[PDB]
Amino acid sequence: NTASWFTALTQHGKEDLKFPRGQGVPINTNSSPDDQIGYYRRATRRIRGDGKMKDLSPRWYFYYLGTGPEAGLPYGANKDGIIWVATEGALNTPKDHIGTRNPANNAAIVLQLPQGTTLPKGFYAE
Repeated sequence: NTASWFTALTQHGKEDLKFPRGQGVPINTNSSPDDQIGYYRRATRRIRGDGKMKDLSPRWYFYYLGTGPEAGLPYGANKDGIIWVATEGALNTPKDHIGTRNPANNAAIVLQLPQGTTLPKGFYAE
């Protein structure tokens, strides 16, 4: 069982997450500037109060390029529930040296965005 290195973003609006070009990569003091490139993947949740199934707010998790459930997708590839972010100067190389997080070893890093970053409407961290 693998996981994202960071906590999720919650979606309250009716559109997909989209960061302006050059923003969206969470801060990680253990990574290099060459690493600040990846994708958010959407995870959906449904529960059952007696109206059968109820759709909860979808969450978005960040994975470095070349890692995670879509490790094989190249940067920019079009797929539902996958959005791409990168900081300027980051290399378009797989980040296999960072990999994914094993929850049995490390807790998730609190997702913090760089200074002056704008989240889309309805999106909130934790």
